[PDB]
Amino acid sequence: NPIHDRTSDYHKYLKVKQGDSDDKRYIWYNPDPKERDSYECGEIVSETSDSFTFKTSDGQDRQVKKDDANQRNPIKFDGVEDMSELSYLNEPAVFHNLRVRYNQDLIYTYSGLFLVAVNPFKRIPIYTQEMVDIFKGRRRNEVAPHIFAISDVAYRSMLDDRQNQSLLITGESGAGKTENTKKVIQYLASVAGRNQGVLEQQILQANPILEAFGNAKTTRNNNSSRFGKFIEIQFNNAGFISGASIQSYLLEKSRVVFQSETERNYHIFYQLLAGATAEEKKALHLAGPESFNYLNQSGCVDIKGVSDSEEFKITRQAMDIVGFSQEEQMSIFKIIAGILHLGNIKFEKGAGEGAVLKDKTALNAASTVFGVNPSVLEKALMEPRILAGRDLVAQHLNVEKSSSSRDALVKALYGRLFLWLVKKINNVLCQERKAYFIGVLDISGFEIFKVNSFEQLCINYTNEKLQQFFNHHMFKLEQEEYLKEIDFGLDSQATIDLIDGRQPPGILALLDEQSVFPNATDNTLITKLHSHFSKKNAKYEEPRFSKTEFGVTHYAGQVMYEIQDWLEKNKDPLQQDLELCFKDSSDNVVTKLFNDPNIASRANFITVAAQYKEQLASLMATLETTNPHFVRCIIPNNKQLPAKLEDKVVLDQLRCNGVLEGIRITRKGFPNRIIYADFQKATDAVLKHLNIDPEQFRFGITKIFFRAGQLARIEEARE
Ligand SMILES: Nc1ncnc2c1ncn2[C@@H]1O[C@H](COP(=O)(O)OP(=O)(O)O)[C@@H](O)[C@H]1O
Ligand SMILES: [Mg+2]
Repeated sequence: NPIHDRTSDYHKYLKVKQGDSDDKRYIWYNPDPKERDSYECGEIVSETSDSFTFKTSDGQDRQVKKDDANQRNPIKFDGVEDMSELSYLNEPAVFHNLRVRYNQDLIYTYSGLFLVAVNPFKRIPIYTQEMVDIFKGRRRNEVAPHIFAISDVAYRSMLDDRQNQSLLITGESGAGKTENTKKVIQYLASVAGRNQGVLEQQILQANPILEAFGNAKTTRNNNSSRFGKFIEIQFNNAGFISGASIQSYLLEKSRVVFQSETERNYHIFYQLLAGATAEEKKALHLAGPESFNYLNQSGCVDIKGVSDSEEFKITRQAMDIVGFSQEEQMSIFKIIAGILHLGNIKFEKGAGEGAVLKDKTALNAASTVFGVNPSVLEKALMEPRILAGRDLVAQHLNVEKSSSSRDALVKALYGRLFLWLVKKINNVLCQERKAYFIGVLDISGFEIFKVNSFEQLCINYTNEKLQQFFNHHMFKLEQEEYLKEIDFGLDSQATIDLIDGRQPPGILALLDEQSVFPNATDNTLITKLHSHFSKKNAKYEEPRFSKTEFGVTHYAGQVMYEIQDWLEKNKDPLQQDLELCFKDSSDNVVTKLFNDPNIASRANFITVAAQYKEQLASLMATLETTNPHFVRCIIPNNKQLPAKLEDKVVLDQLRCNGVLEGIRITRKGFPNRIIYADFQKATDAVLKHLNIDPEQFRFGITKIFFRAGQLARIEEARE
């Protein structure tokens, strides 16, 4: 028994070591108030009903107020598995426990409802079959923190409550959302699939494929997910996997035509370029990424510790497993290839405010591979017909404009293709006969970058709703766990409203209004916003100086956004003639992408914001029907290094994500101040022996709710 077997890897890697043997007061102080996050521990030389006085590291005293005191929990608490047990809940205290664990390579910790996960940035052998095996049917409290644990508890709850389940895994980029997501899947595939089982493999083989097309190297992660996802794992009434469905969100289509220095475009481009046969290449009029605009710009065409070649095998291999037809494949690759050619096209001004395509090279390559007609692509690109009254005139675009349309084309295609891959995969995996499901959400948390644009507002709106769901969930519990004699998600409402309100109209509604609109510009747009909200809506901020930015007070703080391009982004335009050109494609796949309203169109067309709000609401509607579980993935630093947990990087995250918030209530909100077993009837004996004060202690029903007080003096007592 590994749980019992202290030699087991289980014990080693998942537990704080058991050294079986069977008067002071510290604080976390900051030797630099300018460094709110760089504490030190100091001893309290004494108190005063009003304050505390300790001893700096230097051993040269200072003195704060009790009510300002970041008291250090007793050392015995150092490494506890759930922050719900700490006496002292305060930032540094919290950090300190995470740290102590992280230092022992214990990346998982609970904080009440939350599973906190700190990326280790190195391999930790804990996702082995043996490891799976150990987690089966065990309660959270019976085994070490782990993503398998949460996964198991959701699976049991599902079988026991006959209720759908959900797992919400969020956090910043490179924090390990995706890692944890796969493990959830893996564990589920193991504990509930076929042993002595094809659907499972298929279900598994779907992630590699989506990753090839939707992930990429960024400066924060070598395999960034450039789309959000919701994985519905489907079970029959017996508790075995019947199927699966994937919902994707906000693919970063722009990355196809532009990548920052050092980053890469999507994986697949490289894999394709480096994995194709000497024969498909030329067949594909292919060449090296060096020779490709969309791949020659960032200075990076490689990922260290990565073989595009080998990875291409997989993708392919996976394609076969799921079921893509060889031709479907080729076609899928033709698109990629196609896309590459288009990036190669070069518009020059050949006479006067008009682009000319002097070199028909790249054009031919694109077309040929797209199975479209060189002549109309061209005309669709450089001279699209534009409706101007009754009039449908062909319009000659300059060079700039011509390129952007070309880019718009590249993006729809990429975007469209992804859309298709997802459906096609669903076709193969999906079951609406399902009894139940366990859904896993893998998407970024709040995002505050150097520059925040329309995409960040969306992500942050979602986060705003996810956090209110958490808060509400959390009050339900309390409320219900009180069948006897403070709604928290009400607090997220104003922000939510500012963004999505209808009347008065919020940011999105104003944006939509402007997108139809005649006098349509980024400047009219930003003016309307301040006009409606500056000094008028408490969650809004008009900048002292920028004329192109605005601030929203989000849950996790203010985020300044920039409006450049919102109108275009909201409309996501694509020249219809261009729609026309492709509509008539030789390719069977290309045709779908342009002929299938379900693919080639948004839902009388709605805008991007409108589509986003909707898919957000649908998502939430779904969640509301589940028993949710919460996973907060934490990045330990910004260097992609193990062993380096920087205070500041960490505390920021615990404030944004709501572990910290969620916690502080965990002071008042003292359920988990239930030491059913403690140092029941003599459990007042003790209180009566040490004669502690009534109303710091609490008698539940054999259960409990003790005091985050004497409790933290009530342990290193000599008796
Ligand atoms: N449990 C884990 N063990 C090892 N590496 C991990 C773990 N979680 C994340 N990582 C590391 O971080 C990198 C990025 O993590 P990832 O799951 O992709 O984050 P996210 O999806 O949150 O952007 C991984 O590819 C890996 O190197
Ligand atoms: Mg990811």
